[PDB]
Amino acid sequence: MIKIGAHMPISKGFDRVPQDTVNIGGNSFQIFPHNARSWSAKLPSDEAATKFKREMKKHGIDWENAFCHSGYLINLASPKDDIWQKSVELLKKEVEICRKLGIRYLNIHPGSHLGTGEEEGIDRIVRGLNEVLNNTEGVVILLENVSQKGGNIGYKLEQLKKIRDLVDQRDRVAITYDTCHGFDSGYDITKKEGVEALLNEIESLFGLERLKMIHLNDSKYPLGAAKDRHERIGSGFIGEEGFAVFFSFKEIQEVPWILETPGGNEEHAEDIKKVFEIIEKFGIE
Ligand SMILES: [Mg+2]
Ligand SMILES: [Mn+2]
Ligand SMILES: [Mn+2]
Ligand SMILES: [Zn+2]
Repeated sequence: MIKIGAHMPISKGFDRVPQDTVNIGGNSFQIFPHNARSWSAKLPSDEAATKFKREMKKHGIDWENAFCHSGYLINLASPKDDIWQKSVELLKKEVEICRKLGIRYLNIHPGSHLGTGEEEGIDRIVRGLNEVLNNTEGVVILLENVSQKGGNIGYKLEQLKKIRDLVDQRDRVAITYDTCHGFDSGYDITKKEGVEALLNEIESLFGLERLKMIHLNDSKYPLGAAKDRHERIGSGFIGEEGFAVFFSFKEIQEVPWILETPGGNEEHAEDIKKVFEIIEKFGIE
């Protein structure tokens, strides 16, 4: 029923990810596309990509439940042309990594304008997305909501809509909702009226079909804190009671839930168990 997993390490190879996912009790995952520390990234070898696909098949992982997260360096809103250009080129490479692996989705944070203006930053993001999308095929870019820190763009869903609606290939732009980033920004999923408002907002701005992933993160801080410090499920200010409200909506259950909570595979296995404990304890249908 539930589509759930975690951000998984790739350091031992992409092909380990399907088994590792099953081993933590998941049926979905997110991975980085590389471990580059600068502006160039290698492709997986032919052998590595084939082995990954083989393991995906062996473990029966639904390809609609497998996601890449773009690297930490890319910033399509940067007012520094160096950074903008290098970001565009690395994002193209990340799309090609996804395409080689068969991954259908590449999730990005829109960017930060570093205090040079939301409108101008949105236009730079759009320009960058057009350069990437118009020179690649297949892969859909997911825009993730973020916290309101520095010059970040995307702390309100309206900002994601402004970007998406300007991109040429808007069918290749969809949305990821991160519960911690959202909670930081005033999206109060701890009350049913807050979840209803969130869903109404998604439906109006994008259509619900565009919600492709939820990043399921508790928060170390209260509603509105703008801190971006994730917490283990049930251990933060969203809490067991808040997640029970969020989980109760069928619209939410339809979308994969990907943990980005503190820790590694073992903590994530515990968090998946906690999610099911919450569903059971609160009698969620
Ligand atoms: Mg070789
Ligand atoms: Mn996230
Ligand atoms: Mn975060
Ligand atoms: Zn993210």
